[PDB]
Amino acid sequence: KNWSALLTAVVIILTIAGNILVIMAVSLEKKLQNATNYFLMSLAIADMLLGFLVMPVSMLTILYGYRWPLPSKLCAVWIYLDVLFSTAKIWHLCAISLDRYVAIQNPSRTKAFLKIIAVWTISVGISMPIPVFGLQDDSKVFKEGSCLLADDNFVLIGSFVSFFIPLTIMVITYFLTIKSLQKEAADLEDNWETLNDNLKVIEKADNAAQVKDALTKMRAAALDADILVGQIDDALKLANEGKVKEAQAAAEQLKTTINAYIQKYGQSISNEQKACKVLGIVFFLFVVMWCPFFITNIMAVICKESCNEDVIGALLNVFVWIGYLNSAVNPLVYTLFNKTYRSAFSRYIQCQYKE
Ligand SMILES: CC(C)CCC[C@@H](C)[C@H]1CC[C@H]2[C@@H]3CC=C4C[C@@H](O)CC[C@]4(C)[C@H]3CC[C@]12C
Ligand SMILES: CC(C)CCC[C@@H](C)[C@H]1CC[C@H]2[C@@H]3CC=C4C[C@@H](O)CC[C@]4(C)[C@H]3CC[C@]12C
Ligand SMILES: CN(C)C(=O)N[C@H]1CC[C@H](CCN2CCN(c3cccc(Cl)c3Cl)CC2)CC1
Ligand SMILES: [Mg+2]
Repeated sequence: KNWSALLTAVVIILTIAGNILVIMAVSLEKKLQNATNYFLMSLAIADMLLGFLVMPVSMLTILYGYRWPLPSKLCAVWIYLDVLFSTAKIWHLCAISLDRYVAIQNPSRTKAFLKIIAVWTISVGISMPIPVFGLQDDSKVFKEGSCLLADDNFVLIGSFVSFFIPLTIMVITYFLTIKSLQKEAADLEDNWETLNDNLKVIEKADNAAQVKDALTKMRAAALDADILVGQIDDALKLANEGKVKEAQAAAEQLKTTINAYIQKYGQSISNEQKACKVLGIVFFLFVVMWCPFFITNIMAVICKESCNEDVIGALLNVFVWIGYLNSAVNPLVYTLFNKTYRSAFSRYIQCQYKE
């Protein structure tokens, strides 16, 4: 008689339906066809595959008191799917953080589907000791007729190698991305005063000194931020001949090109900080929900002697569902914090699929 299967059946269908909707939204709606959204589909494939393959077998074992109810050579395989799909999500979340960072030092699907194939192959490579050695020796994958990783080298080596190369690189490249977008906003409303200051200088002017210097100083300050470089140069010639009343009126026709360009760049940055913050929640929820399973699984190995493994085991059976639930919640994040995903999901529920 088990309570727990009534709970766990919820988490599986949330996982399956939501991650299908994310897969559906990137496949269909054109305003999601960018490289960072191509990763989020691949992530959702992993979360949906976790929900189809790994999670109902976990529920099944809950209904046999953890005494493993299937063929023995499926235990080593099930473990490989359970580790792969998670190792897939951590190298996904690392890649997005890293790819958006290299995007800031810069001015395609084949961009993305090489990088996704690069990440999946580093997951398939890293998880591959499990069935190659587990299918040889049933005592890497079974303890006491319960299917679970029973090799501590695979846990210790896998956890740090598979989760601390990527987490480190993800938490550095997330932090540096925040600092790159803070310097860009700082550097742009620096150029605001420099251009704006100099406008008030050219409108006050007496002579061709105050106009030619203050368009020289406008031009280099324009060069830090395309088309307005010519429009300063189209007005830099008027002051050089001495046409001062003409260059002053040409500059209030620069004021409109300036206000138009600054706001567009400024909207783009405020977008990309809202977008950096959405991932940061996808990133934050992943660690925090796996955090109790992770720490306890490592302490299983560290205090084999000094601790009640019945209690340690009774928590791992509980803590692994906290991290399963993480599959369910990536889609909810998008629903409340993207207009684009919410509008799309709200039309797939109305069975209406034409952009
Ligand atoms: C371990 C194996 C047997 C599990 C099964 C993996 C299956 C479900 C995976 C692997 C390859 C995946 C497909 C690869 C690429 C695409 C194209 C994309 O535009 C829509 C989804 C779609 C069609 C994927 C759907 C899910 C998929 C079919
Ligand atoms: C009763 C006698 C034999 C002693 C048993 C001590 C056991 C039950 C103790 C010692 C080590 C402990 C674990 C150490 C680390 C963590 C991770 C953290 O998120 C809190 C829970 C958890 C998982 C603890 C639960 C209780 C624990 C398993
Ligand atoms: C950022 N942080 C800290 C992390 O990502 N931590 C990680 C914690 C471990 C997660 C691995 C996923 N599997 C491992 C194997 N598990 C298992 C399988 C069969 C039987 C039994 Cl009993 C068990 Cl317990 C279930 C979960 C990935 C994330
Ligand atoms: Mg000033």
